[PDB]
Amino acid sequence: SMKKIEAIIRSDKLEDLKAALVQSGFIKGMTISQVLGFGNPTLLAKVKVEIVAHDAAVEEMITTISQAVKDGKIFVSPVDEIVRI
Amino acid sequence: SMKKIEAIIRSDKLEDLKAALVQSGFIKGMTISQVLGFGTLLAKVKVEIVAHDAAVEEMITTISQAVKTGEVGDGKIFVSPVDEIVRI
Amino acid sequence: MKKIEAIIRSDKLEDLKAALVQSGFIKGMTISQVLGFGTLLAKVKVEIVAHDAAVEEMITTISQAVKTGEVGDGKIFVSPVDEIVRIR
Amino acid sequence: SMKKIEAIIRSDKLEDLKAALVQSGFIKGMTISQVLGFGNTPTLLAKVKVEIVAHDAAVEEMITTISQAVKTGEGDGKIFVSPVDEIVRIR
Amino acid sequence: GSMKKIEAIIRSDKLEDLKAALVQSGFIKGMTISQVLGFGNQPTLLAKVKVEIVAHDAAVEEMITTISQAVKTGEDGKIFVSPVDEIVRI
Amino acid sequence: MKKIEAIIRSDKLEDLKAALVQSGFIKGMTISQVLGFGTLLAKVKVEIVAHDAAVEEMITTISQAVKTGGKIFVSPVDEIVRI
Repeated sequence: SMKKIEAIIRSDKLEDLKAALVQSGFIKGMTISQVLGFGNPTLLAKVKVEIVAHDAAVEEMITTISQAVKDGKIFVSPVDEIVRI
Repeated sequence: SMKKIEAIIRSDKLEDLKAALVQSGFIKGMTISQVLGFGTLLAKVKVEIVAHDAAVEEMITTISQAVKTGEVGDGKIFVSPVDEIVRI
Repeated sequence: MKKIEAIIRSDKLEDLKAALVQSGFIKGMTISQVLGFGTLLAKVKVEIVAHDAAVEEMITTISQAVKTGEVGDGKIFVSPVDEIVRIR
Repeated sequence: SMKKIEAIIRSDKLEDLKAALVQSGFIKGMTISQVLGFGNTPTLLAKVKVEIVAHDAAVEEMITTISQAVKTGEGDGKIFVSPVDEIVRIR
Repeated sequence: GSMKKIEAIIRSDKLEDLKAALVQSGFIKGMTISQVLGFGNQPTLLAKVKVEIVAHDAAVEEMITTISQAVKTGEDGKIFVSPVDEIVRI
Repeated sequence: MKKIEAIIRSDKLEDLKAALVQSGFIKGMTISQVLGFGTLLAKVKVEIVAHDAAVEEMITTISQAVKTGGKIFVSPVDEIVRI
């Protein structure tokens, strides 16, 4: 089966994440945008990372994102189907 | 278990939402972006948060209260399953 | 209900809109611009919350409308929605 | 001479602005993006940013088209005119 | 009489500090912000904030001082000032 | 100094980036995505504040990288302060 992985990371770790995913060979699967979050309130500029991966690739992915970036969270959510167009 | 709550809202309701989420103590879990929608071209705000299943009803009602006007298109809230969350 | 997401070529934004206008499905769609990688790429991300019964036709529509000619247009994913609330 | 016309408008005015510029015959000159602004912890606003580059001659008529379409009031927005040294069209 | 546009590209992590410094100065209302991509050298990819404020010519130096102070670590980004011919309120 | 903004076809984003990488100007460049109209268009917008002596080169680099057979605005800058 497939899974959507999303990570909301500190903006300044964009490069390290990019580099980490280049190296693991999974950059092409990654979409990135920039979003607004909050602390304390306080205004935070975050980067949101989206990747749809194989169930089997999930654990490794979380590890590779976590190491690259270590503010942040990663959530995994189910996918019914993918159609590569 | 864990749920993702997403809303598409009137752009003009951003501060009311933000203030309600501050008051409710959930703000740090919320991220926002601005997206294009369609009536007709629309500039909307997309809201995202991940919450305990037990806090879902309180989040829904908090967003709706902060952002409704009497509907000529106030928006939509969707809840979706989350398998896992990792704090880095 | 389901969520339909697609990451498509930026150049295909109009052929998507028009295709979705005609099907009566445009109102459901939200669009954002995001970055992918192939190399740095500018893509469009589409998001639709749809009746389950409409999902095959929506996928078929998005595919014919965007079909790169050739290699790596992008991807359409479907994921579950527990509920949707229409805001007052 | 050429000018850049920028406007920060109410997000709910994007369609009405767009419609007026279709009518005007200028739409193709318009670029839009969505930006954050602030009101009076400050108030967080979600706004629409408008960029059009026009001939000096068309500037007054444009400020007017923009204002008409977008006013309510209490937003409504602001329009800035700035100079442009040159425009190069790529083909 | 004269108006200027003050634009700055800053490190993303300095968003709060700039916000707070502008609130204090009573200048925040004039500011729009958006998130952009920029580049560095090992090219590296950088998340940035683009700041945009239209100000009275006489407030320009203060504004530069304010942004500069709020966002420096050293180095950080840049600020640039350009002319505005007119401003109209809708 | 002058500000150069360029609104370009989205699918030319990489060609332009690597062109500026080569030229040694990449660090001055900011990119975003905007919407235009032709009809709804996803555009890429590029911003760079450049020395006046570099403007001709920049225009040439951008046009040559992006053209297929968009637009670039050059506008004045009163000053730049590096933070």
